Amino acid sequence: FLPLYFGWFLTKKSSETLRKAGQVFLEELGNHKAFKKELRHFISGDEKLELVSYFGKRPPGVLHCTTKACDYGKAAGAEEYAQQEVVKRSYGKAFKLSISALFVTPKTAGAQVVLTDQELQLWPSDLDKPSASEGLPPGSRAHVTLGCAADVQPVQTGLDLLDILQQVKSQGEAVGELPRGKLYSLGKGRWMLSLTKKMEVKAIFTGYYG
Ligand SMILES: [Cl-]
Ligand SMILES: [Cl-]
Repeated sequence: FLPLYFGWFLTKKSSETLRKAGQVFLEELGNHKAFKKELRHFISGDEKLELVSYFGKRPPGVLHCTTKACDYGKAAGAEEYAQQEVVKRSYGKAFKLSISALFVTPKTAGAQVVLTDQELQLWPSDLDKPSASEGLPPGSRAHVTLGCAADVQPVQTGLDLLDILQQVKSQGEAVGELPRGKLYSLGKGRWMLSLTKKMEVKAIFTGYYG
């Protein structure tokens, strides 16, 4: 049968680099003037919110960028995906993932991945498309999950990214400057840190089993 899901799994060095950059982002963001102002939109609670604790559910080991969730063949289009020539040829193969930004929402915290044309060939085209993936180029959903809220599923991270990229589609001024780049407030608890320099992480395309 098929793996739980295919994707690019970052090396140990790469994962810790991206992970630590994610922690710094949550710490810096939670301290920023603009975020403390929009706490009412980020949280309908009830005085500083520690975002690193908020996104308490983090990936236990190495970070990864998902391509296609298969659930051992139980997912729609799973069989059709794994039997592609490029998928079979790319299995166990080395890739560099380009991180363009870090983003935060009331549900998830993650990193936007800008896939190359070679890597876009590995992105699935199953018919059941998220409606937020429309008007945007394919592979826009590509991401690395950094953290989730208690009752949130990691699948949500992609949905949040697509929802964010619909807003940007463009935009106005940045509301602040962080050491790595410009910070944008997209409203409704949504934040995007556009990196001045895009991070490059090495990863291996393969299949993960439970
Ligand atoms: Cl790690
Ligand atoms: Cl997409």
